[PDB]
Amino acid sequence: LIYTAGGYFRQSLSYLEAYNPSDGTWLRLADLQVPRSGLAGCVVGGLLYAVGGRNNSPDGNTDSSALDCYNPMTNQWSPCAPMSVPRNRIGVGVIDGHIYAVGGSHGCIHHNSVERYEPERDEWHLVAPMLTRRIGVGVAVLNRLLYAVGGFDGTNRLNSAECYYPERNEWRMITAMNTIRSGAGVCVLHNCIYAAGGYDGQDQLNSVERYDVATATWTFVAPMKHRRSALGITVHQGRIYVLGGYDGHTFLDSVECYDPDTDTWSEVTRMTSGRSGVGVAVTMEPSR
Repeated sequence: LIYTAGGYFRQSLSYLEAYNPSDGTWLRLADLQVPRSGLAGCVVGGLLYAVGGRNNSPDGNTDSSALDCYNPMTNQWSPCAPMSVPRNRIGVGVIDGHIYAVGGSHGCIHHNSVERYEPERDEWHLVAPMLTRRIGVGVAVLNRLLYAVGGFDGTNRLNSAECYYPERNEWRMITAMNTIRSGAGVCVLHNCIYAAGGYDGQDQLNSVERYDVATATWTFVAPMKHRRSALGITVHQGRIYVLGGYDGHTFLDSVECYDPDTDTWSEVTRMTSGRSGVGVAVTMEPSR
């Protein structure tokens, strides 16, 4: 199932909902312990992690360093050790069962710091910082290398991308994207990095481009039907899914699906309510 956690819809949300592309249903599961937007989601050992974000509440507005773990067999949330700093609009990737938290903002601070979480010791450790300060950064893992793509450094929005080598603990600039994108959806489908949508400081985008390591080249593909920034993205059964986002007017509930064989996008469902800044990931059904 495609799990969506958190998000924003005039205030941060606590929703955890799970979509079934066969069933078309949305399953309502345990609420997050704290409402959060600008977070990221991932899966390690079948467990669904919610990372970073921010609590935008009618009574406060605090960035989040929290890491929380959801178990679909118990349908329950459990807190993990937090990151060194709060990271709103974070990017995350998974290498060797370790969670890399990348960039994000804390108030006025735009991080280049990166840290790594070990699920089997509940510990975080800081790694080498990025060459760039990046919030709204897309993160993807390809051949066990970490890619930070696009974002916002506090002054300019970025089309640049860089690659982290875990065992040499350093970052290396790579070829830049064709388009400046902050808050894009960045995933890995088959053997290519995908960057879809985002915001370039003027317009929300529907364009989609994919990076081939063998050519070190970004190439456009079919654009989505709806321009959207701060969208959720994931890969389910060899197809790309993008969820919600903001198009300058509305927080979208549209969910689009990209088939690479056809190079076509299609709307497959609506979320129960429009939202942006969700964390999205795929893991097994719940139980009981």
